[PDB]
Amino acid sequence: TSKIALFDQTLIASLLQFKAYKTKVKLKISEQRNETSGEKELKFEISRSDDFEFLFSETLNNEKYQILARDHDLTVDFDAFPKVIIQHLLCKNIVKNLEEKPTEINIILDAEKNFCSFELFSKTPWSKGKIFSIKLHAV
Amino acid sequence: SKIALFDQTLIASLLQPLSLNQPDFKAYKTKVKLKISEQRNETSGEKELKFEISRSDDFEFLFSETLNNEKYQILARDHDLTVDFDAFPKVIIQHLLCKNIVKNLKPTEINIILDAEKNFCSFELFSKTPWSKGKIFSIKLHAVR
Repeated sequence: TSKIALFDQTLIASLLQFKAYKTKVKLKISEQRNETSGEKELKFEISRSDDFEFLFSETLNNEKYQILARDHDLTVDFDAFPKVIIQHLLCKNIVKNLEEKPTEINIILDAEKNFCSFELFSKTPWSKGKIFSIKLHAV
Repeated sequence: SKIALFDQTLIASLLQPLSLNQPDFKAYKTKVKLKISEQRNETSGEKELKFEISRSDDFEFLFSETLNNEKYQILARDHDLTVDFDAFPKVIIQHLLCKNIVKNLKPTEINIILDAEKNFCSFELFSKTPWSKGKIFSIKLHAVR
Protein backbone atom coordinates (compact mmCIF):
# COMPACT_ATOMS: atom_id res chain seq x y z
CA THR A 1 0.00 0.00 0.00
CA SER A 2 0.80 3.85 -0.13
CA LYS A 3 2.47 3.26 -3.54
CA ILE A 4 4.08 6.44 -4.89
CA ALA A 5 5.49 6.16 -8.45
CA LEU A 6 8.94 7.79 -8.55
CA PHE A 7 10.14 6.66 -12.02
CA ASP A 8 8.28 5.13 -14.96
CA GLN A 9 10.16 5.05 -18.27
CA THR A 10 11.06 2.91 -21.30
CA LEU A 11 14.83 2.45 -21.45
CA ILE A 12 17.24 0.85 -23.85
CA ALA A 13 18.90 -2.12 -22.16
CA SER A 14 21.15 -4.75 -23.56
CA LEU A 15 19.67 -8.19 -22.82
CA LEU A 16 21.94 -11.24 -22.20
CA GLN A 17 21.60 -15.05 -21.84
CA PHE A 18 25.22 -15.78 -24.54
CA LYS A 19 24.24 -13.56 -27.58
CA ALA A 20 23.60 -9.90 -26.57
CA TYR A 21 20.59 -7.78 -27.77
CA LYS A 22 19.71 -4.08 -27.22
CA THR A 23 15.94 -3.94 -26.46
CA LYS A 24 13.40 -1.50 -24.96
CA VAL A 25 12.37 -2.33 -21.36
CA LYS A 26 9.94 -0.46 -19.04
CA LEU A 27 11.49 0.33 -15.67
CA LYS A 28 9.26 1.40 -12.80
CA ILE A 29 10.68 2.50 -9.44
CA SER A 30 8.12 3.18 -6.71
CA GLU A 31 7.91 3.88 -2.93
CA GLN A 32 5.57 1.88 -0.77
CA ARG A 33 4.77 0.93 2.79
CA ASN A 34 4.89 -2.69 3.99
CA GLU A 35 1.34 -3.75 4.95
CA THR A 36 2.21 -5.64 8.15
CA SER A 37 5.13 -3.49 9.45
CA GLY A 38 4.47 -0.02 7.97
CA GLU A 39 8.18 0.18 7.00
CA LYS A 40 9.36 1.94 3.83
CA GLU A 41 9.93 -0.24 0.75
CA LEU A 42 11.43 0.41 -2.69
CA LYS A 43 9.96 -1.59 -5.59
CA PHE A 44 11.68 -2.20 -8.92
CA GLU A 45 9.60 -3.52 -11.79
CA ILE A 46 10.87 -4.46 -15.24
CA SER A 47 8.52 -5.32 -18.14
CA ARG A 48 8.58 -5.37 -21.97
CA SER A 49 6.01 -3.67 -24.26
CA ASP A 50 6.22 -6.82 -26.46
CA ASP A 51 6.80 -9.92 -24.26
CA PHE A 52 3.78 -10.11 -21.86
CA GLU A 53 5.40 -13.03 -19.92
CA PHE A 54 8.40 -10.68 -19.32
CA LEU A 55 7.61 -9.47 -15.80
CA PHE A 56 10.18 -9.12 -13.07
CA SER A 57 10.17 -7.25 -9.77
CA GLU A 58 11.93 -6.90 -6.44
CA THR A 59 10.93 -5.05 -3.29
CA LEU A 60 13.73 -3.71 -1.10
CA ASN A 61 13.45 -2.83 2.55
CA ASN A 62 16.27 -1.37 4.67
CA GLU A 63 17.71 -4.87 5.48
CA LYS A 64 17.71 -6.04 1.83
CA TYR A 65 19.33 -2.71 0.92
CA GLN A 66 22.17 -3.20 3.44
CA ILE A 67 23.15 -6.36 1.49
CA LEU A 68 23.04 -4.35 -1.81
CA ALA A 69 25.23 -1.44 -0.34
CA ARG A 70 27.64 -4.06 1.05
CA ASP A 71 28.07 -5.84 -2.28
CA HIS A 72 28.40 -2.57 -4.31
CA ASP A 73 30.10 -0.25 -1.78
CA LEU A 74 27.18 2.22 -1.86
CA THR A 75 27.62 5.11 0.63
CA VAL A 76 24.14 6.58 0.06
CA ASP A 77 21.45 5.55 2.66
CA PHE A 78 18.26 3.60 1.74
CA ASP A 79 16.23 6.92 1.74
CA ALA A 80 18.56 8.70 -0.75
CA PHE A 81 19.29 5.63 -2.93
CA PRO A 82 16.23 6.15 -5.31
CA LYS A 83 16.83 9.92 -5.45
CA VAL A 84 20.43 9.51 -6.74
CA ILE A 85 19.41 6.58 -9.07
CA ILE A 86 16.48 8.51 -10.58
CA GLN A 87 18.68 11.61 -10.82
CA HIS A 88 21.23 9.57 -12.75
CA LEU A 89 18.61 8.07 -15.11
CA LEU A 90 16.72 11.35 -15.78
CA CYS A 91 19.08 14.23 -15.27
CA LYS A 92 22.59 13.19 -16.02
CA ASN A 93 23.06 12.02 -19.55
CA ILE A 94 20.43 13.51 -21.82
CA VAL A 95 21.85 11.70 -24.92
CA LYS A 96 19.34 10.50 -27.57
CA ASN A 97 20.23 7.12 -29.30
CA LEU A 98 18.77 6.68 -32.87
CA GLU A 99 16.96 3.28 -33.20
CA GLU A 100 15.18 2.20 -36.45
CA LYS A 101 27.49 -1.16 -28.93
CA PRO A 102 27.55 0.25 -25.28
CA THR A 103 24.55 0.46 -22.83
CA GLU A 104 24.39 1.72 -19.24
CA ILE A 105 21.71 -0.96 -18.32
CA ASN A 106 22.40 -4.70 -18.58
CA ILE A 107 19.79 -7.40 -18.05
CA ILE A 108 20.93 -11.02 -17.63
CA LEU A 109 18.19 -13.61 -17.97
CA ASP A 110 17.93 -17.10 -16.35
CA ALA A 111 17.45 -20.06 -18.73
CA GLU A 112 14.49 -21.16 -16.49
CA LYS A 113 13.20 -17.47 -16.46
CA ASN A 114 12.67 -17.69 -12.59
CA PHE A 115 14.65 -14.40 -12.26
CA CYS A 116 17.01 -11.89 -13.98
CA SER A 117 19.90 -9.59 -12.91
CA PHE A 118 19.28 -5.86 -13.48
CA GLU A 119 22.63 -3.97 -13.77
CA LEU A 120 23.12 -0.17 -13.73
CA PHE A 121 26.44 1.45 -14.87
CA SER A 122 28.06 4.91 -15.01
CA LYS A 123 31.21 4.46 -17.20
CA THR A 124 34.50 6.05 -16.05
CA PRO A 125 37.80 6.49 -17.94
CA TRP A 126 39.29 3.48 -15.99
CA SER A 127 36.39 1.09 -15.24
CA LYS A 128 32.79 0.06 -16.28
CA GLY A 129 31.49 2.03 -13.27
CA LYS A 130 28.94 -0.49 -12.01
CA ILE A 131 26.50 1.30 -9.66
CA PHE A 132 24.58 -1.83 -8.53
CA SER A 133 23.13 -5.13 -9.72
CA ILE A 134 19.74 -6.25 -8.38
CA LYS A 135 18.20 -9.68 -8.74
CA LEU A 136 14.65 -9.26 -10.02
CA HIS A 137 12.20 -12.24 -9.56
CA ALA A 138 9.60 -13.47 -12.07
CA VAL A 139 6.08 -12.17 -11.32
CA SER B 1 65.13 5.04 -19.65
CA LYS B 2 63.20 6.69 -16.82
CA ILE B 3 60.72 9.38 -17.79
CA ALA B 4 58.75 11.41 -15.22
CA LEU B 5 55.10 11.55 -16.31
CA PHE B 6 53.75 13.24 -13.16
CA ASP B 7 55.52 15.11 -10.34
CA GLN B 8 53.32 17.13 -8.00
CA THR B 9 52.62 17.99 -4.37
CA LEU B 10 49.20 16.72 -3.29
CA ILE B 11 47.12 16.97 -0.15
CA ALA B 12 46.60 13.56 1.38
CA SER B 13 44.93 12.28 4.52
CA LEU B 14 47.58 10.38 6.39
CA LEU B 15 46.84 7.71 9.00
CA GLN B 16 49.75 6.62 11.26
CA PRO B 17 49.82 4.49 14.37
CA LEU B 18 50.68 5.71 17.87
CA SER B 19 52.84 2.52 18.12
CA LEU B 20 53.45 -0.98 16.83
CA ASN B 21 51.72 -2.40 19.90
CA GLN B 22 48.73 -0.10 20.15
CA PRO B 23 45.49 0.09 18.13
CA ASP B 24 45.36 3.88 17.84
CA PHE B 25 45.93 5.55 14.45
CA LYS B 26 45.91 9.33 14.32
CA ALA B 27 44.82 11.23 11.19
CA TYR B 28 46.42 14.28 9.54
CA LYS B 29 46.02 16.33 6.40
CA THR B 30 49.53 16.58 4.92
CA LYS B 31 51.30 17.58 1.72
CA VAL B 32 53.01 14.68 -0.10
CA LYS B 33 54.98 14.63 -3.36
CA LEU B 34 53.70 12.03 -5.82
CA LYS B 35 55.89 11.00 -8.76
CA ILE B 36 54.67 8.69 -11.52
CA SER B 37 57.27 7.64 -14.11
CA GLU B 38 57.73 5.05 -16.84
CA GLN B 39 60.84 3.00 -17.23
CA ARG B 40 62.25 -0.05 -18.90
CA ASN B 41 63.30 -3.05 -16.79
CA GLU B 42 67.09 -3.44 -17.16
CA THR B 43 67.20 -7.24 -17.46
CA SER B 44 63.95 -7.85 -19.40
CA GLY B 45 63.42 -4.59 -21.36
CA GLU B 46 59.72 -4.68 -20.39
CA LYS B 47 57.75 -1.53 -19.61
CA GLU B 48 57.42 -0.56 -15.92
CA LEU B 49 55.39 2.06 -14.07
CA LYS B 50 56.92 3.52 -10.93
CA PHE B 51 55.02 5.27 -8.13
CA GLU B 52 57.05 7.27 -5.61
CA ILE B 53 55.71 9.10 -2.55
CA SER B 54 57.92 11.47 -0.52
CA ARG B 55 57.52 14.64 1.53
CA SER B 56 59.85 17.55 2.48
CA ASP B 57 58.71 17.14 6.16
CA ASP B 58 60.82 13.95 6.47
CA PHE B 59 63.78 12.77 4.35
CA GLU B 60 63.13 9.28 5.82
CA PHE B 61 59.64 9.42 4.19
CA LEU B 62 60.34 7.50 0.97
CA PHE B 63 58.06 4.89 -0.51
CA SER B 64 57.80 3.42 -3.99
CA GLU B 65 56.37 0.58 -6.04
CA THR B 66 57.17 -0.54 -9.58
CA LEU B 67 54.42 -2.16 -11.57
CA ASN B 68 54.96 -4.32 -14.61
CA ASN B 69 52.15 -5.72 -16.76
CA GLU B 70 51.75 -8.84 -14.52
CA LYS B 71 51.60 -6.85 -11.26
CA TYR B 72 49.11 -4.53 -12.97
CA GLN B 73 46.80 -7.41 -13.93
CA ILE B 74 46.43 -8.20 -10.21
CA LEU B 75 45.67 -4.51 -9.50
CA ALA B 76 43.14 -4.32 -12.37
CA ARG B 77 41.47 -7.45 -11.04
CA ASP B 78 41.26 -6.15 -7.47
CA HIS B 79 39.78 -2.77 -8.52
CA ASP B 80 37.74 -3.72 -11.60
CA LEU B 81 39.95 -1.55 -13.85
CA THR B 82 39.10 -1.99 -17.56
CA VAL B 83 41.98 0.02 -18.99
CA ASP B 84 45.13 -1.74 -20.10
CA PHE B 85 48.55 -1.29 -18.53
CA ASP B 86 49.63 1.15 -21.36
CA ALA B 87 46.56 3.40 -20.89
CA PHE B 88 46.46 3.24 -17.07
CA PRO B 89 49.04 6.02 -16.38
CA LYS B 90 47.55 8.37 -18.99
CA VAL B 91 44.05 8.06 -17.48
CA ILE B 92 45.16 8.39 -13.79
CA ILE B 93 47.36 11.39 -14.65
CA GLN B 94 44.62 13.03 -16.72
CA HIS B 95 42.36 12.59 -13.65
CA LEU B 96 44.94 14.16 -11.27
CA LEU B 97 45.50 17.23 -13.49
CA CYS B 98 43.02 19.41 -11.52
CA LYS B 99 42.32 22.98 -12.42
CA ASN B 100 40.51 24.23 -9.34
CA ILE B 101 39.14 27.61 -10.32
CA VAL B 102 38.17 27.96 -6.61
CA LYS B 103 39.72 31.50 -6.59
CA ASN B 104 38.69 32.39 -2.96
CA LEU B 105 38.51 36.26 -3.11
CA LYS B 106 37.81 19.46 3.09
CA PRO B 107 37.40 16.20 1.01
CA THR B 108 40.96 14.97 0.26
CA GLU B 109 40.54 12.17 -2.56
CA ILE B 110 43.99 10.64 -1.47
CA ASN B 111 44.37 8.40 1.56
CA ILE B 112 47.76 7.20 2.84
CA ILE B 113 48.02 4.51 5.56
CA LEU B 114 51.43 3.99 7.20
CA ASP B 115 53.17 1.05 8.84
CA ALA B 116 54.30 1.28 12.49
CA GLU B 117 57.76 -0.01 11.36
CA LYS B 118 57.66 2.33 8.30
CA ASN B 119 58.13 -0.62 5.93
CA PHE B 120 55.17 0.28 3.82
CA CYS B 121 52.26 2.60 3.13
CA SER B 122 48.98 2.01 1.28
CA PHE B 123 48.26 4.71 -1.27
CA GLU B 124 44.53 5.06 -2.18
CA LEU B 125 43.03 7.25 -4.94
CA PHE B 126 39.31 8.23 -5.09
CA SER B 127 36.90 9.99 -7.48
CA LYS B 128 33.62 10.60 -5.54
CA THR B 129 30.25 9.70 -7.16
CA PRO B 130 26.76 10.63 -5.91
CA TRP B 131 26.33 7.03 -4.55
CA SER B 132 29.85 6.00 -3.52
CA LYS B 133 33.38 6.96 -2.44
CA GLY B 134 34.56 6.05 -5.99
CA LYS B 135 37.77 4.26 -5.09
CA ILE B 136 39.94 4.07 -8.24
CA PHE B 137 42.73 1.88 -6.81
CA SER B 138 45.01 1.27 -3.81
CA ILE B 139 48.67 0.47 -4.13
CA LYS B 140 51.00 -0.84 -1.48
CA LEU B 141 54.23 1.14 -1.64
CA HIS B 142 57.43 -0.16 0.03
CA ALA B 143 60.09 1.77 2.00
CA VAL B 144 63.03 2.91 -0.11
CA ARG B 145 66.11 1.34 1.60
